[PDB]
Amino acid sequence: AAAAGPQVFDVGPRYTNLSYIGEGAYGMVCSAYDNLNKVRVAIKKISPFEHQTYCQSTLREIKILLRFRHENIIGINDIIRAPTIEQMKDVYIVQDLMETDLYKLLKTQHLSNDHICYFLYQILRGLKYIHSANVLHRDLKPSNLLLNTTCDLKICDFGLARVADPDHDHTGFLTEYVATRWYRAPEIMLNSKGYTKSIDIWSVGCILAEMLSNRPIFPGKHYLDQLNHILGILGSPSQEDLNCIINLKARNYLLSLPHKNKVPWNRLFPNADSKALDLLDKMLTFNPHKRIEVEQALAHPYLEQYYDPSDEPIAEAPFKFDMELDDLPKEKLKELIFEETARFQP
Repeated sequence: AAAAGPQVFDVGPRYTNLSYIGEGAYGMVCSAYDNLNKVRVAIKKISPFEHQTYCQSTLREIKILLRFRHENIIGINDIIRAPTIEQMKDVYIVQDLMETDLYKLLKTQHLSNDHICYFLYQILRGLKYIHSANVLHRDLKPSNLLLNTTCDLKICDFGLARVADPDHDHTGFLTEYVATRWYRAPEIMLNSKGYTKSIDIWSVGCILAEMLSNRPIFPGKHYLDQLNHILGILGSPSQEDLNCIINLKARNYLLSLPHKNKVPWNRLFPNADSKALDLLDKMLTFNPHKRIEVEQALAHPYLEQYYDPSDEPIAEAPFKFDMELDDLPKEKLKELIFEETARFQP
């Protein structure tokens, strides 16, 4: 069994010429030469079976990525595991090799307006498909946007993804959340479990702002600081928007804060395209009910060079129902993972 910076990285007769590409979630990542297709590919070794949290993110992701087929969403090309559940200690996920991601790119490169527009287009194109499947990604951020050398973009990391559940979105004030702080919508801190599509649009608005300036727009250090960052730019919410918050504790918290006026987008982003800022405004709307939806965003004038609804496909087979993974033990998740990955066995 071949080794890499060991540790074991054994990917069978198909994948050769390994090179260690750092680490990721639950193990090591390498590129490899794929001998069937004669391309280099990315392979993630996943060892999740000791922790039920890792098992859930692994299963969730596999089920979703195997069902989805879209240009702007990373595919699973192959899955390598032992032929029996008993012998299966690890799973290897094979995906297209993408050179970089938007987090790495923004660390050193200024994007032209043309690049911002095309990246945003592809983010929203992929998101349209996801949302059309009744799925929420829930952790959109620059590092989950993979890029190649020709600017093709693909959304990755569906480990926190869920079937949309707007009827069950309500929760109390200061309910703990798992997804990445700087990209969390204000309602997550107030009254929302993040079970509606509007959570993802907020994250895209954060990403757009980050592309415009190469810095995160709302870099909170903790929970209420995240909200204070947001309120620092958007200003105090209107009485109408406060009235939509029925949660007394959340509403009263907002009423306790000193009044803040809106910081104009064109003062924050003086070099930005005006149409970009108009779209940004509509994505970073405080009230999630008033926030633009994915298809409206696609149709916004900023994206008019690319918008073509006939070439912005939707899912054939949406996930109608809640997957019921939260309430399943490690061992059971491992059995489902085995079944889900059977398709790739010779």
